[PDB]
Amino acid sequence: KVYNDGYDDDNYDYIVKNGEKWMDRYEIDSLIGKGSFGQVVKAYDRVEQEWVAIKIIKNKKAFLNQAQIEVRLLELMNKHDTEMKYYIVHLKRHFMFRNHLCLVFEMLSYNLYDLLRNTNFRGVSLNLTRKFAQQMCTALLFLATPELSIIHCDLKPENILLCNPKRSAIKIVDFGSSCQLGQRIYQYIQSRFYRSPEVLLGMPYDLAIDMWSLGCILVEMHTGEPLFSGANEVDQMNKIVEVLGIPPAHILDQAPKARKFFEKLPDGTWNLKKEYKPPGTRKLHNILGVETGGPGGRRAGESGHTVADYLKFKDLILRMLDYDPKTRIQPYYALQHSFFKKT
Ligand SMILES: CN(C)c1nccc(-c2cnn3ncccc23)n1
Repeated sequence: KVYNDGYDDDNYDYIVKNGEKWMDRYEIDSLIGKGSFGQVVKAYDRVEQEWVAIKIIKNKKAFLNQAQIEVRLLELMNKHDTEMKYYIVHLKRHFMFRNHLCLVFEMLSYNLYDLLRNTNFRGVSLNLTRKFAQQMCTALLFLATPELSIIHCDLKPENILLCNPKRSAIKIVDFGSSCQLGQRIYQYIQSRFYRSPEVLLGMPYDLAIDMWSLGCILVEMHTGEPLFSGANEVDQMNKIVEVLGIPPAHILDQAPKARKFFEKLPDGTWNLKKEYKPPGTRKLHNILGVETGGPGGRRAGESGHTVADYLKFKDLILRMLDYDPKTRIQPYYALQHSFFKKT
């Protein structure tokens, strides 16, 4: 059985060969990442005399077209940040090779899920969480500039990569599921643990969905575990409610999917449909360990983890987890918050 004249496997992927030369330019070294889209290889660019990462898209029309959207968004973004100061991965060029679209990037290190694994799922320090938070908010401020207006739509630890294994600098990757404010098309978006209430409820959405995901990500980076680990959409909404209470009535009264999760009382108030902790009783104050030595008590007696530090982090996270997307904190104001260092 032969796929793509022998070049592909039965998964639509290119069969990588160590040392292969492409186009009198690139020498392929080895596989360094993989996912639903295809593969990422380390390769030497002999023209520019540098190592690069090549994202080799599957040879299949749905995967090709997803990547063509990504290329257009990257070309728009990189063009408005030629100094590469806004924390988005740099697309150098693209080409078609043996029926695969190939995207050439600067080469990065480990992703933030890999980093959590390296902590044995116990979390990184509050100081490193703060560095990651400040860079992510800067990236979201850039995506919100009007000529872009880009919603990433799939933020999670595995889509944030370190630049270098010994340093805190990061870049955001994977714009294949992204869209622009003026061209919103998708009803079903965001990976479940990081999915915003407005999406769960079938309501209109905007760039605020990415700020919701960021709040969830930052808690998990410090505790080691996902904040809201639902098995399905009903479980996901119930896990959100355990921490944050019943959503406001002004929201539920306008939500097409309200009755998937809630019921309206004669009061006019809303409650859950019929095992969970009562609404709002799983306090973020206790998940973080504000007054009890951090997650698991493991930060007791460590510098950089005072009660005061934890109260500032809690305040910022609760603003990122506002149920109302009109009042949820926006990137400009997140960057001004006293959790961040002045200079
Ligand atoms: C080391 N690696 C893995 C790497 N290095 C540079 C860039 C990328 C990269 C660019 N887009 N995507 N999308 C999805 C997953 C990875 C990437 N990966």
